[PDB]
Amino acid sequence: GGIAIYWGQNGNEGTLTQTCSTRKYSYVNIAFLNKFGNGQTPQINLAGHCNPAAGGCTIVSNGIRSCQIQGIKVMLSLGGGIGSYTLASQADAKNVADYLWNNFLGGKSSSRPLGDAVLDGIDFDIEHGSTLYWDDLARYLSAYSKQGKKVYLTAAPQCPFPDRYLGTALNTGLFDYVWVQFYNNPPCQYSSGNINNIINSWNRWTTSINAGKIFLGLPAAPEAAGSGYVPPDVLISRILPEIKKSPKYGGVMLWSKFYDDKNGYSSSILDSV
Ligand SMILES: CC(=O)N[C@H]1[C@H](O[C@H]2[C@@H](O)[C@@H](NC(C)=O)[C@H](O[C@H]3[C@H](O)[C@H]4N=C(N(C)C)O[C@H]4[C@@H]3CO)O[C@@H]2CO)O[C@H](CO)[C@@H](O)[C@H]1O
Repeated sequence: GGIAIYWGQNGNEGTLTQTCSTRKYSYVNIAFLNKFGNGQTPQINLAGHCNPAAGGCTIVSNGIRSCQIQGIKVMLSLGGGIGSYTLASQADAKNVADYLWNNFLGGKSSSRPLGDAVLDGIDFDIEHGSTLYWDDLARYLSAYSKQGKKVYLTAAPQCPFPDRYLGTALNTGLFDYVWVQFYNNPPCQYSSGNINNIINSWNRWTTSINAGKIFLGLPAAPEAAGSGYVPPDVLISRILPEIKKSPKYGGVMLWSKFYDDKNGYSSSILDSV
């Protein structure tokens, strides 16, 4: 399979263009559109990469195009660990979908935050807030595909199944790729010498939801997460040989570009994925 990487949350991790040029990644998720819903003006946060005011982040379209030209799919990730995002009603789900269509997808807007490039899809990293309406938001985004160009839908649920926030949305069967976060969650992550919890969880995910492909999401360095880091050798010798048996296996997902560079994680596992 391939590696999905998240980019955006550390100004020192390189440009989107550089990130794609590594040839290590097949999917790039831009993190994050962390404020939206409830009448708020949506706002993108890309840490020190750029300031979205006055079109300061439109420069990112150069990288988006550069990635796409190389066959890499680029998604805008909603949510994250920090943010006041939520959906207040089904109407809010519709307003948000329309805003996303016009500002990041095939629609039209005078103030597209990342410029004129058209992103491949939308990634859902909903970690707190409202548990309602994410399925409607997925439906409304998916309907825009009917205009001709596919809007990919991807999701980053946490490993305990089912996910309190994304369970219903994942049940719609609309998601193309689901990179489950097998960390920061004791009952379903790796712990020294024990791979049972992670495998058992992987089995639940791959047999329970209908999505195109499911990915094993991991922290790329011990600093990238509170818990659940898996040393490369253990992944390669014990985990991959098992999870690759599933026909739904798509690859591995890592948080994040910054930590991957520091720890050389994808460099170590690339050919085994
Ligand atoms: C306020 C804001 O939007 N951003 C902050 C930025 O917050 C980052 C960091 O706290 C990240 N922490 C680490 C260790 O990288 C944090 O990463 C979370 C992420 O939200 C979750 N989603 C995933 N996926 C795999 C999808 O994984 C987890 C990881 C933890 O593993 O994300 C927050 C933003 O949500 O912090 C910077 C630097 O301090 C600050 O400038 C500002 O940019």
